[PDB]
Amino acid sequence: ASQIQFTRHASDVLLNLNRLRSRDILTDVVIVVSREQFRAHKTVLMACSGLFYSIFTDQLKRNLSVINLDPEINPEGFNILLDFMYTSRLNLREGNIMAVMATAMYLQMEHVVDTCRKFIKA
Amino acid sequence: SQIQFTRHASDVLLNLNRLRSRDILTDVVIVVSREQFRAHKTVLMACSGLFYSIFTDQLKRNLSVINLDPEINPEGFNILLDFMYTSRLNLREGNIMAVMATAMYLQMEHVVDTCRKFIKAS
Ligand SMILES: CO[C@H]1/C=C/O[C@@]2(C)Oc3c(C)c(O)c4c(c3C2=O)C2=NC3(CCN(CC(C)C)CC3)NC2=C(NC(=O)/C(C)=C\C=C\[C@H](C)[C@H](O)[C@@H](C)[C@@H](O)[C@@H](C)[C@H](OC(C)=O)[C@@H]1C)C4=O
Repeated sequence: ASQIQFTRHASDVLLNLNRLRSRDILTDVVIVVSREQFRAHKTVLMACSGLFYSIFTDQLKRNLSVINLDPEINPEGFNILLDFMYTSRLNLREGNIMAVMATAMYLQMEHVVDTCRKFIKA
Repeated sequence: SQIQFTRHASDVLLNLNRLRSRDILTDVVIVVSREQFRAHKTVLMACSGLFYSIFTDQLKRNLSVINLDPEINPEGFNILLDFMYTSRLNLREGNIMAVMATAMYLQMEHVVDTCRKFIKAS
């Protein structure tokens, strides 16, 4: 009896999820940041973000197809964090470092916060 | 941005598996013989060519129940489902032929290749 672990499977799935997202397949939510719209899978959001996890665990909010993020959240930093959720890659530049950390703190992605803090420190 | 955080994909899959066991946002029942397996369509689709084709056909895309072909055995399907959500494929001499046959059906060819090696080791 063997329990075989496939070590790039998790990477393969997340990659596929991203492919479904870029074709807009089975995306079941629109996140509204200021007034820009991002389509996403609820399940991915919850799997990465303490905020979205909190929200969608509420059996009431669970079938909401629209979510209005707080208005201090800028769309640029959100889009970067959405890309990270889906790619495990974080586009960090001096120009965006601050908007990314604030958005991450807000989404409760604390490992993203702490790599932003590590970045800050050239 | 050159750096990827490979464990992230693993966190993501770990949390999707959590949602599944809590039955949060599961949106399909897969029916295998007379056995029901709750799941998320996105995850099935990201893991199986067959599921990708089913959930991408508009006549099938919007049903909460999907029946697999009658020949498919429930023990085999349960192992593949666990694999999709954990990356671990649990093979036993008691389950192997049905896992192979079920993985072939689901067009999961790397899992098929690993079953053949186990039978050769057995
Ligand atoms: C890593 O990704 C692979 C599958 C993952 O696994 C699955 C389970 O998750 C998927 C995800 C998340 C997807 O988004 C698609 C598919 C699958 C899976 O199957 C597809 N699967 C088929 C569905 C069933 N058969 C086809 C047959 C029955 C007609 C197999 C593929 N088509 C598929 C699609 N779209 C298309 O075909 C279209 C509109 C265009 C394709 C253009 C080129 C030709 C490709 O892009 C090529 C350069 C390469 O990228 C793919 C061929 C790649 O294959 C690999 C590993 O080289 C898959 C996308 C998809 O968008």
